[PDB]
Amino acid sequence: SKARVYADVNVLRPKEYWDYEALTVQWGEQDDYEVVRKVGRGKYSEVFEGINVNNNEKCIIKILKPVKKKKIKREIKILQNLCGGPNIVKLLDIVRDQHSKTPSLIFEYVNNTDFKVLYPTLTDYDIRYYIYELLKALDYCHSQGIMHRDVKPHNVMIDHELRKLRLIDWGLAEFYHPGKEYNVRVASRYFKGPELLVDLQDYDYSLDMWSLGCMFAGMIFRKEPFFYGHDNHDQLVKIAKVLGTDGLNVYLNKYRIELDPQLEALVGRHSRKPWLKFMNADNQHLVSPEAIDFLDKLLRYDHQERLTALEAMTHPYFQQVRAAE
Ligand SMILES: N#C/C(=C\c1ccc(O)c(O)c1)C(N)=O
Repeated sequence: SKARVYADVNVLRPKEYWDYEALTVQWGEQDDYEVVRKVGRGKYSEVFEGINVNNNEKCIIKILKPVKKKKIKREIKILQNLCGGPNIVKLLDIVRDQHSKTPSLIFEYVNNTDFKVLYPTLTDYDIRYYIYELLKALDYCHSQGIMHRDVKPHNVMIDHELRKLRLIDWGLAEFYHPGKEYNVRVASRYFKGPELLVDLQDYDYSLDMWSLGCMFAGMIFRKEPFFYGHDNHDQLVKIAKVLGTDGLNVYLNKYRIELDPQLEALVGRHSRKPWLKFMNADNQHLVSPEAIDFLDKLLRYDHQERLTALEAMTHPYFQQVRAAE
């Protein structure tokens, strides 16, 4: 399998563009930035609202938990490549504590409203608009040869007053190289594509479009997360209990993957459930024919059949957002 778009971006650029192991970091000044308050955390980082002591402007201090130096240069190299891209978080500086050489990444600050509080607030138009702003970031980073591999609401910062969106936490992002077999232990479980759950390792940018579809279904159906598996086997069962197992079988046969017998028995056999079966009084105002048609074209087993980010942006679901632009 091979990406249908942007497959050659890294082939044609000089090796220094994608050769992140060879990057040499020019370290800033650790004392330029002071922690104000903790803002977030994850397996690999703690994140703080900071202040730039020179201009007194806010910033984000991302202190990286101890990991292999490779993962560090990878995130830095990707952030440098994407800086200036539409709705990509801007890496401002890189610093380290002198005694322990623990590195910190400095970013612009987004006055985010956490999605668990923000999303139930959003109007139908607001959903269209913010998903459109996210699509801009994905099309750009795909066009620059990079897969984010961790799309989820936790990684989309939104200042709802300024209507500003940033795609954050590029610590799992990776360069796309046609034919390369990647680690399927990426993304967060509820947003892993089927390709990750059946150990199809030569995936591509289209993985991010499944994750986006999961996010989007969660928003319009107000079912968060939309596919709620307990572990990685269960997560595929939950998908197959919606898309149907017939579609799963042709996917597996087309890319010549056999499921593990334990996983195969767990999936069983299920007919496809139409998207309207998730509508209720609460989400009804958000579930129009165009939203459904758009969601249907993201959540396909076959990663080659899903919309690209560029195609998604032209879907008639977004026509009113494009017209405002
Ligand atoms: N949280 C948070 C925020 C920013 C951020 C920026 C880059 C990252 O890699 C990251 O994990 C977080 C924020 N509210 O602006």
